[PDB]
Amino acid sequence: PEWYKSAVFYELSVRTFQDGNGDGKGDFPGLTSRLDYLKNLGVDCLWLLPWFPSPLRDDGYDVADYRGIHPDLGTLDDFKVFLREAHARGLWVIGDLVTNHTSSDHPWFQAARRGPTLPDGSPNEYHDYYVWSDEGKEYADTRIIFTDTEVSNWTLDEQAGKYYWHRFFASQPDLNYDNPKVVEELHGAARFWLDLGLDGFRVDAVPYLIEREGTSCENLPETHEILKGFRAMVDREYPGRLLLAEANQWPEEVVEYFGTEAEPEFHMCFNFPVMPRLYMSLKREDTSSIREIMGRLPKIPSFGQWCIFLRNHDELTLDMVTDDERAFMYAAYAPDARMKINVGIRRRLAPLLDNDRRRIELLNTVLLALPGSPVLYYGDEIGMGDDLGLPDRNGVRTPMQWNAGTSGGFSTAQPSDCFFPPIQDPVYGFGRVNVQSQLQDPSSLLKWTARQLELRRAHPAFAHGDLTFIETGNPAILAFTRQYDGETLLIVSNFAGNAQAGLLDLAPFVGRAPVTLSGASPLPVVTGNGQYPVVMGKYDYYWLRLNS
Amino acid sequence: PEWYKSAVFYELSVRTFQDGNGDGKGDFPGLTSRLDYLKNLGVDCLWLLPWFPSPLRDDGYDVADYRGIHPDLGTLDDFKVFLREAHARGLWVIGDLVTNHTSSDHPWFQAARRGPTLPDGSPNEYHDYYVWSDEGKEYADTRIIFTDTEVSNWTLDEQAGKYYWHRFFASQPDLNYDNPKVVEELHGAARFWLDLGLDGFRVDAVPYLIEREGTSCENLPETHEILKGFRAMVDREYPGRLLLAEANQWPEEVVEYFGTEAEPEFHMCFNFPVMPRLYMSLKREDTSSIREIMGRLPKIPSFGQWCIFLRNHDELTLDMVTDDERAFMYAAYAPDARMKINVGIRRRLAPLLDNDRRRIELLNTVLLALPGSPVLYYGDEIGMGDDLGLPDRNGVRTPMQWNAGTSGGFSTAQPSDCFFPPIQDPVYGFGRVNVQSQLQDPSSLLKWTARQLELRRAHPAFAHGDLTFIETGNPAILAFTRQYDGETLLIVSNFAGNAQAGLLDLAPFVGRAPVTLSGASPLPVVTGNGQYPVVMGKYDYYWLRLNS
Ligand SMILES: OCC1=C[C@H](N[C@H]2C[C@H](CO)[C@@H](O)[C@H](O)[C@H]2O)[C@H](O)[C@@H](O)[C@@H]1O
Ligand SMILES: OCC1=C[C@H](N[C@H]2C[C@H](CO)[C@@H](O)[C@H](O)[C@H]2O)[C@H](O)[C@@H](O)[C@@H]1O
Ligand SMILES: [Ca+2]
Ligand SMILES: [Ca+2]
Ligand SMILES: [Mg+2]
Ligand SMILES: [Mg+2]
Repeated sequence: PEWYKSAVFYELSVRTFQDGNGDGKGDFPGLTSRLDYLKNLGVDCLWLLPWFPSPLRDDGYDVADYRGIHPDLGTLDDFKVFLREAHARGLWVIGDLVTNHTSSDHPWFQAARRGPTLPDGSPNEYHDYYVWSDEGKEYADTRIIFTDTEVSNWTLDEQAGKYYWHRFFASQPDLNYDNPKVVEELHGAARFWLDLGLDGFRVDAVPYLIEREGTSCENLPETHEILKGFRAMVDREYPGRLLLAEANQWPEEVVEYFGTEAEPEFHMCFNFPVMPRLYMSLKREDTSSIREIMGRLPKIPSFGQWCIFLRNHDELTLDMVTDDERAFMYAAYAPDARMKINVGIRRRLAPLLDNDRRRIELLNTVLLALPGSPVLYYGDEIGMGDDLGLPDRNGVRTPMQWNAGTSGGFSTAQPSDCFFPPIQDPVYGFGRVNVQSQLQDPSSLLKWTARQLELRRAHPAFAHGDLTFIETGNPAILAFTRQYDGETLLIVSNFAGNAQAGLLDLAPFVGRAPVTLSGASPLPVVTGNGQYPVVMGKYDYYWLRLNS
Repeated sequence: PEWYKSAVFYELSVRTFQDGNGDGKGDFPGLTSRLDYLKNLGVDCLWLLPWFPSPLRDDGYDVADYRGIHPDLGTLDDFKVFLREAHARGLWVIGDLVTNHTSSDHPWFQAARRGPTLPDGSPNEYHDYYVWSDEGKEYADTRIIFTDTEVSNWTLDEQAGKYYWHRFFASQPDLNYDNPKVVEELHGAARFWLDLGLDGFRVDAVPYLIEREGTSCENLPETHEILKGFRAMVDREYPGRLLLAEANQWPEEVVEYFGTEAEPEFHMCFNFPVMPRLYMSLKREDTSSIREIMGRLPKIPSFGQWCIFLRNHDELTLDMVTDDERAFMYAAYAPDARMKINVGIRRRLAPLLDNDRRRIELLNTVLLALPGSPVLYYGDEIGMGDDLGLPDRNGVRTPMQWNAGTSGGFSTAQPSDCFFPPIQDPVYGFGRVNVQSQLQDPSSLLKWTARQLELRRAHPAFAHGDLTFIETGNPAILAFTRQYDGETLLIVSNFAGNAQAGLLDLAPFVGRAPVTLSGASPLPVVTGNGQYPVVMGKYDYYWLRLNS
């Protein structure tokens, strides 16, 4: 099969991971020094947030040059050396392709706002790069994404005298993708990095490329064709690279981003519909939500794989849940209004689970045992908390915490001088939550996370198995099998805080023994009617095999 | 009933708990300022390690003045104030009475050593306070406890000219209890503290009082009878106080230290025979050692109550298990030679369990659910580690870890100036492990423990119930009931690192509905012949009730 199908992914931000020269910013040499770490954890492919020159208004998703390295993070040599030293270790690396928009400080915009007519009278070929309107009345009936900041998806440019369009911050003018010169500048931006050896892109904000009037301007088939043309160029020019979509849309609409067998689009997408069901089901001791939204997912192509995640650099998004669902989410996971942002909760994973490692472990095992390829957000694998005194979503992006030295060992500059303050609260601060500690601690979240990844590696059904939900008698208990190449897994997991009892329907499996995936320990043989009786301690996970 | 039967005991050392005067040593002023900690923890009775004047060759168990407060710890007034504030919050306090032996520096033995005849030719009355020998040949066939230090239980005195006897350190000469003056001196020491309001006494080395030729000089009748008389005086003169006995022997002999109902000895003794079976049976993943040793223990008198304990200030003793059992514990729990001292392992509860909170929690609940009154060891409730760079058994008597301020909050002194050094390693040090942090962490081991005690509070069957073991068919799984005043509690614990199944023998309970003590989640009604199927995750504890 495909390398992205069997790979464990790991999301990190170069500016925040490790600083080698001591200027308080994470740099590519620093990150290179830490690849030994990531490889021993069980990681297969690093995914790097945008590393491109940028004013960092949206932390570098406001790209100001797709073809250089941001000075903060070192040089192109620094980048080149990093990607080598990662490939010599068997890590794949992918980047972030900011395709929907560019910064207002891009040299494209800085020209487009001059007017459709240059001084001499010629047409300014760059004004057509971004979308403009004279009154700003167009594409209404359209949803605003960063409502806490932005009143209007249009903004007036004091020098272009028109309104430009932006699905996110005012400083990120949307790119006119009706202009086939823009599909080529983008095809070029991707080519430049694939030419350097890069193993793929996560493509950011794909639903929002094209905007048609009388529609929502999300998931337009005009948009999907542009993507198709991208996978076209990647499939022809650079075989085997990985295109990963971030599509947070309803079950049906998201699978459209895989394209079809005939007409490929993305290799994997983020399973954004399950992640909130994971959380909201944990507080309800009801696994029904998980099972519903999973049924609603249409089969994806052969080449496609899902990408399971718990958290990321962004808020816990809550805009593809029902109105009762999102209100529940706020009441169980956002007690402080400071924790709300743009329809979502902006908290790290451990703080979301009240630092309960029984819970942190349980969600992480679901994340491994669901069909897809898991992605761990950096720091979560050692239990990092957040800092909601920081603006926007930066609260979950504080510096990695390697030890209890100066600035958690992320930099030799004082914590006041690191790009984001290294957490030092008495519960999640780096005096308590740091990699050094957890490699000496025989039973740390870090040793646990790595050992679990080792277990999953030992069972390809986790990567390539099918998914069959097994009835239990108990909504707090979520059971499913995974079959692939003869081996059948049975993943039973308690989503409740105290002992739960359950009656599993292993009727298909009468005669077979469940044995633990670790310890090689057999339970009783499935017998008679196959109603398998089971008790579960709080927040437990049973990883089992069914032999023959 | 009597108060000790419902008490939660908490063992601490005044020299190492809280320094209230900057000098690097804990003191009674300091300890007094932390009593609201203990009250709020759910602690009933404080057992204070020896507070008496001492050269501290054996941490103060080598007493030099049974009637003072060691200057390191403050003054008799500071003691009376502590004892008044402790009682004010409903805490009981018991001291440590060191009957078997005094310090070399004690006035008595300093007088004894002058010889039988004083320079004026009259008898020296203080010579017979201690046991002397002209050649050291007597009481052969005796064992040495401090095997790593003392090569014989006789030591020649350079002045006295003869050999004096000592079951422990040669700077701890044994007192001579065939001398009636000595038995009175002991009662006078007891009266002095009972009179101050002390609620009772843990008694040291009770089995080693009387030595007789041809015997082990252990558990001798002549000893027990001196112990009956001690109880006799306390029941007559100071009704209600507590005599608690440190009798680490085999099950038959341990229970003799309660006396009979006609002839009472101690109110409670430590359950030494069960302690090492728990650790052993966690490693072996087989709990038949527990059921076995626990079952060789005879019924004990009405007034009698066991004191269950996981660790203490001493080493984990292995002088009371088989040679084979003792080798397994070394290979299981002492990989570095440094961890062995004197037929035992000198490690803290968390290191012993490789800092796994699941296994800490399992053994903690089995301490709270076995029949007896449980005693905690200070710091084991936050996960404090050990410091085996310290001589003897001081590596587990490091300062309390209060905050991550100076020296763990134990002292405003620098750590290099405190009596034992506050632990600072990456895993167990006070930047990661301390009380203030665990008060703000929602799921800290400190809170976990408070709650588990608070939960045991609501179910007297723990404190007072009988104990009925229930067969399981999986030696991994331990199962037993507690029955008291109608409530039938079913406790089932998994001592294996993976999922385990079992067939509990709930025949005596058919028609009863097991629900969980916490939240009352129900498990199937016991039907049929009462062979209840159960499954368990690793290190799982089900605390259930069965109604009617
Ligand atoms: O509505 C779906 C989402 C996409 C958005 N995520 C991308 C949008 C932006 C591209 O400029 C960027 O701020 C964000 O980091 C990207 O991951 C949004 O900010 C999230 O809150 C949300 O989960
Ligand atoms: O075998 C029983 C024991 C009794 C002994 N405990 C008392 C002996 C000493 C009395 O002076 C003292 O060192 C120890 O703290 C007391 O609790 C011994 O030191 C222990 O290691 C051992 O477990
Ligand atoms: Ca657009
Ligand atoms: Ca003696
Ligand atoms: Mg830098
Ligand atoms: Mg002091």
